[PDB]
Amino acid sequence: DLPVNRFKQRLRSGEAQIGLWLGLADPYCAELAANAGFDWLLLDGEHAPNDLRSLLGQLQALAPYPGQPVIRPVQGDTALIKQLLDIGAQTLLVPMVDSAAQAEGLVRAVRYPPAGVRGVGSALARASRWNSVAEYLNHADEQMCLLVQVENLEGLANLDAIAAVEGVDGVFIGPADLSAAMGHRGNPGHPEVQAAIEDAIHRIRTAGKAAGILSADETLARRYLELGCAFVAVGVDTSLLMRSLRELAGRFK
Amino acid sequence: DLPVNRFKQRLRSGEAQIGLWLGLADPYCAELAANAGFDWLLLDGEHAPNDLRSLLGQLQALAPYPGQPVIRPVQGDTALIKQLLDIGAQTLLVPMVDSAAQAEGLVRAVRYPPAGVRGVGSALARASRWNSVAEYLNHADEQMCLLVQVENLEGLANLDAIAAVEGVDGVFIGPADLSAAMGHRGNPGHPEVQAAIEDAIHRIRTAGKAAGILSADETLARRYLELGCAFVAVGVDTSLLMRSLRELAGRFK
Amino acid sequence: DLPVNRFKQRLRSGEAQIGLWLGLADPYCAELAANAGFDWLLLDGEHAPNDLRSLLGQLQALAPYPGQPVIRPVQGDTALIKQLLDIGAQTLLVPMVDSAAQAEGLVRAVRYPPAGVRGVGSALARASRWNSVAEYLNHADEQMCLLVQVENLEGLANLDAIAAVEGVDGVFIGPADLSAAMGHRGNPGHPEVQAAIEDAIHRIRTAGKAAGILSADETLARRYLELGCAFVAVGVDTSLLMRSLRELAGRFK
Amino acid sequence: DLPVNRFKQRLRSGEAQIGLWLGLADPYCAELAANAGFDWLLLDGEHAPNDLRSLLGQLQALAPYPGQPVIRPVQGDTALIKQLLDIGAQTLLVPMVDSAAQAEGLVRAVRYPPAGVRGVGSALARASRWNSVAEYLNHADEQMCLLVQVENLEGLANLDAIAAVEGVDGVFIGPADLSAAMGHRGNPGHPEVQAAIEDAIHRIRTAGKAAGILSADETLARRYLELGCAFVAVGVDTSLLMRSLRELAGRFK
Amino acid sequence: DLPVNRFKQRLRSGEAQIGLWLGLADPYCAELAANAGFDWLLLDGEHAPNDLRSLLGQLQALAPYPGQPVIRPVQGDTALIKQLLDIGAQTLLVPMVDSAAQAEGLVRAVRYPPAGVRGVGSALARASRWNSVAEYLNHADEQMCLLVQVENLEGLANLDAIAAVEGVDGVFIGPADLSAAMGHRGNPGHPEVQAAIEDAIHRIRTAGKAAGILSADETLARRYLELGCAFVAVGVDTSLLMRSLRELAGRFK
Amino acid sequence: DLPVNRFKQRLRSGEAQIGLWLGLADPYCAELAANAGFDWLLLDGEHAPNDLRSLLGQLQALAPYPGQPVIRPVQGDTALIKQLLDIGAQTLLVPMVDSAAQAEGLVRAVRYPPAGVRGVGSALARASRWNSVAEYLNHADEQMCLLVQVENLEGLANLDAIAAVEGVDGVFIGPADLSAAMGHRGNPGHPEVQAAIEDAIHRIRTAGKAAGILSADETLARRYLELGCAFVAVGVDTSLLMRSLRELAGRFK
Repeated sequence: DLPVNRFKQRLRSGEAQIGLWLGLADPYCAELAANAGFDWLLLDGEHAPNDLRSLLGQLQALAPYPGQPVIRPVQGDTALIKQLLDIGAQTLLVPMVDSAAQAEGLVRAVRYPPAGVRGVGSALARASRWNSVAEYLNHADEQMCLLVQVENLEGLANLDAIAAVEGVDGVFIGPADLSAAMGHRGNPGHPEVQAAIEDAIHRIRTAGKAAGILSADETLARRYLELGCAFVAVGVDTSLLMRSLRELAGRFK
Repeated sequence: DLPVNRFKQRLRSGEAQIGLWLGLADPYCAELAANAGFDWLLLDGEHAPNDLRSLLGQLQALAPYPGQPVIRPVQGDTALIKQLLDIGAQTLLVPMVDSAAQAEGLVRAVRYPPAGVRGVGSALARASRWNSVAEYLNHADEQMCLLVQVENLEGLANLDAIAAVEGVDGVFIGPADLSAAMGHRGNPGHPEVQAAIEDAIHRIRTAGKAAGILSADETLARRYLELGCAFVAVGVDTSLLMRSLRELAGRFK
Repeated sequence: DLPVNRFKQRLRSGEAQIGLWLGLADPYCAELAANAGFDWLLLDGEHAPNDLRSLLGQLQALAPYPGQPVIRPVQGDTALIKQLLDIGAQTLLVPMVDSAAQAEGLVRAVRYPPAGVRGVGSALARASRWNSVAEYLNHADEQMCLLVQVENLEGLANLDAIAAVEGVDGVFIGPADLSAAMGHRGNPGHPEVQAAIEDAIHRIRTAGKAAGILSADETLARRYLELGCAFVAVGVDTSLLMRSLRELAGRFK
Repeated sequence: DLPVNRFKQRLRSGEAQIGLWLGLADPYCAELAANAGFDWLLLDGEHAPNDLRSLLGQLQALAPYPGQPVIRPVQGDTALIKQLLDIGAQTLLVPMVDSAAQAEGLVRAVRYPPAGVRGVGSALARASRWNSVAEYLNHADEQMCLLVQVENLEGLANLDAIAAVEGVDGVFIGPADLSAAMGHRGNPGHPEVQAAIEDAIHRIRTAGKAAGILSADETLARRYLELGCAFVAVGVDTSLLMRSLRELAGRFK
Repeated sequence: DLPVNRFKQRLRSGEAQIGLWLGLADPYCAELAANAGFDWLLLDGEHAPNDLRSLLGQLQALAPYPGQPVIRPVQGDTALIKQLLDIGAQTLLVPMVDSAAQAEGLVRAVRYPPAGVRGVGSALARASRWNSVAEYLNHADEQMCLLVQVENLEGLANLDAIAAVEGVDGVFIGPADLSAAMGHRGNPGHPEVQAAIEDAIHRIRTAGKAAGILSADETLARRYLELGCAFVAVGVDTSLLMRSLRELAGRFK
Repeated sequence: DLPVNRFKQRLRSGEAQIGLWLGLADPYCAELAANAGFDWLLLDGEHAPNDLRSLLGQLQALAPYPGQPVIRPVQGDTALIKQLLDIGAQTLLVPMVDSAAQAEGLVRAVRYPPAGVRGVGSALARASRWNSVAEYLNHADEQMCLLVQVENLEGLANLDAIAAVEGVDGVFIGPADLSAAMGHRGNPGHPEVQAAIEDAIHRIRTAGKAAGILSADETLARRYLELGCAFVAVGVDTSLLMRSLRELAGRFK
């Protein structure tokens, strides 16, 4: 009984999915996030102090709750992706995808041969529940969801080719990196950046793929939802906690 | 150069100290809290999944920041107090203190002979920074700050005599347990419990000691500060995050 | 939405519940067992190298699966029980219960005041999902399941009184401890030990309580099931693994 | 007194070595396996949730026993192999070895200069026992044992070149990856795959190198030993534990 | 094949055993000490930040080397002693032993019934190698070695009775606590303390038991060995590390 | 208030900085070293069993003390460097830097766009204290300090070019690898290596950059300081501990 990837399902549905960014890098701190009611949670392996085993611990904490886990590897390395797939991850958000050719390789990385180059060691890992899931090899590709991050000028230039790649379910726009690449580091609200984001969202959707984004700014997140983004992250756990703590302290000092 | 206990100092001054409760039990999750500007942080060893090594991890993380660490052991056991002193804790919040005789024993547990029964083993622990602190054995008692929790109806009856035990610097009022003990479980706003809490605060102050309380309710905390409490916790890190997370999701679902 | 204790429910039903003993003391090794199909899993804090934090990880790994977790503390200590309850455990197997008065104290240990002495800290703990559960304090007592171990001569003498204690849902017989107590250390199959166990099961059942036992021996486990035991543990994860591995090696050497 | 690699020695002797695959990724779960009686134990860093620190813990747990540890890195990366060498691993099973040139790079990666490119930092590492081993730098190469995995079509085509490389002590055949590569994913029993495997074993032996394989099927493993395989793994710890537990449950449900 | 307690063996031979105190509380830091050449290593569970899981890791790290491990629990608690025995510790140094009645209880705690009160759960524990050791229950007592610390005035007065207790293999003198108890806190060199220590050593030996002590001062440690101490600890790893590091800095500052 | 890199400051002053190498890979073992009085501490991610999370723990332990932390990654990989920058490291010692082109790339790895290629994810990271540091993005580059290791013949040939690179504050000479590269493995004292080192220190200094080196030999370290090295490491923590222990043991055996 192969686990169904509900996040991949809803990407093709009409309704958008609201997400939370998890950077606390702890299974206990993560179980709290699983209780908040988000449709999906992003375990960040690129900018938070996460390793394979702590990602494994967070996957265990999240499993009972409705929110769907998405893992962002530090880079789109084949060996790292292979390890993330074996611990049970079915949706990956790969950063720094600059070209269609790079994206085509990422699709092969998540597929068993003939379709791909994913190594076969499923029996030993959580992904097949240690060979409990019958016919895992024949159907695992069906439940993988690949999301690519476009965050620099070259990726923006190749956006139409990257979104076109077969197997790329979604294209994620990282306003933080894109803004800095465009010369407005730390100012994603700038109209030049906003226009690029709005144009990027349109190009992704006409290719038939889901557009995704992260905004701690809620009104800005509402704008991205209005423009048709399929998956949107509306907060960061470390930032929400850090702001809440300092404001609570500020009220009494 | 024996570390000076600033929390113990500020207690004797006229300024109250604003605090935060730490139940995330992770040195990393704990360092955000240390960055929020509080006067003291409560490492909770009674109701959070902490242990001797996680409490040590959190003490290492907080040390560079202004906030003062206070540790609440699961119970006023002597072996446990010993191990917390060795890792460097200088302020303790001992729970379930019901009688002056009991508080007398706890004073002896934080003091070296002849004034107490604390074991001589400091030289190999962090408290002496591995025997770097000169004359630690002759001065350590002066930097220990013992805080007792009155949380039931025996301790409330015996509060005047508990506060008068020499070496009890502060008496802390746990409204949750106190409410339950009074038959208002989950109902600390009940005026029977508020009447007990205020009377308790006045009696501690008249004994010349420091009155402490925790209240996640900011109007109620403000009142406890207006009544003269020397140390008031104004939040719990788990609750602020759990709250912030579930309100954010609701603004989109 | 308070978690319902399904183990407690089925104890009152006609069907016996099949269990496995977990001594591997790791969240990853424990998730394999959660996949095995047992009705309940015993997380052993007495004879396995478990602490509060490792028990917490195993509870998180087990949660998605059907099997119900039972935690066995190293002893029936009040403060330890409070910690196990706060991390989310609802069924406890307390070892070395020798007298009705001790069993009566254990019932208070799992109940909130006024009725009991369980410390109140639900907002900070996993048991309430950090206060996500509405009115957790007013209904937590209903879902606690307390099981006591009778494993020596005195407990056997007071067996009728121990099972009579209100709040003692089940009485577990420990053949290894009982065998040694009776002068047949390492020989629980001895008829004097076996005669006591059959007598013990009958006395527990006429008191209206559930009788439990652990037998790695499968024919012996069937006999205990035949005698009406409500919960029987049929294996130990360490014994099964150690035995499979050396038998596999012996076949090739 | 430099540690002698008995796995490497026995390979040069007539005797075959019986092995077990370790995917539980814990020092405690690993020490049980060290008690089972195997000639060698495969600490899997490719498909099991292992990092550098967990492999080190497993090496320390393993050391008292006769079984020899073999580590499989996630990939044959020079920096990772250097880290594995410094924690004390002397035998490596490197996956995805496709060409003789790549096999040469791995041989040099385990050799100190001039012979190789292994970085010098032994005084700081367990490999030299923190410089307790006299003239470790002059004799370490002698006890390194390099094993390469041939697991795809390109590696099979270059098998004669790979086995010919000096310093490649053994060639390991991965039936799972090779079977998928040949158009028989999940069907290694197919005669095409079995013929390819037996031909590969013969060529490895005619090249003078040890041929190795993994077979959970016990009859198939005996055939591989009968064909002259020097190192054969006859089980996987996660598979054996998972199988025993669910079958034990089935006997009672 | 039951593990033999070699520390107890050398204790019964004529030669003294040289020991080192381990307070770094990490398996990696402990393996360095095992490589140093000491007869015994003291894993300090009383004044160092050690728990059950970290003591287990240190036991695993030390096992290959000649030095024998001795564990000192934080207190002579029965539940704690049982857990320490199950993880495989065979020699315990119990602090704060004041009377023969207490020492007799400690002997029973390390003995299986009928003789003692040690709980039976060895099949699940490392002590029996998870039931690999045949008839462990019938011979485990033979390999237990119990050492008691005499460190206060009441213990000194009852020294003859304590040493007389059957099952008390050795009596350990704690100079720091005894000196503080005698009114010379921080002044163990005072002749009154030294006269009491040398008299105590004589009384222990005249009872036929091994006399033990810790002396970082090397000339004083030689005196204790010449006076007949069977086991003497000549250093503390944290003190040796801290002293070497600060002196090296001073040579360049 | 962005943390100022005081290590980078003192490099531009006349005064040399005395350092210690940390390979114990534990936050607790690291805090002892933090107490020793060194100007800088090297957390070695190349030759000690350190990962990102253990390096973060040591930074938390190190922060309260004066010594400035320097991290050496296992290799100069861009994605790895991004992870070290986000956990708060401001000084990096990058191994195996052979050419100006490679050094220029490392300068980009540590600078935010436009100047560099460092990924922007600071809100989630300790480097900005989870966005407590105001306008961290505009000043982060200002406090980064890049130190390059020249440790082989190719690096030595391009040394003047490598030191000339803008943004390379210092060039570190690794005698152990350079010794082996020159055919004198294990013999850094050989005059050919020493002639190469002394020539290198001069060429590095004429470029205006800081010259750095590690020598456990104290008289050799004095010569390196006399020759004008700005940062010199005078010891290794594992070596000092291993030496103290075995020498203490030898005195009694």
